Amino acid sequence: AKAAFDSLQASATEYIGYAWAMVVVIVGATIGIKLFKKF
Repeated sequence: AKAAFDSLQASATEYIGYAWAMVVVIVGATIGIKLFKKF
C-alpha cells in the first residue's frame, strides 16, 4: 500500500504522475474496463 501511495502522491504532484494517473487511469480503467466493455 505504501508503494501505491508513493505513486499516488507522485500523480498528485508529478505532472506525468498526476496527468498519467488521470489520463492513464482513464485509459486503463476506461480502456481496460470501459475498453473491454465496448471492445
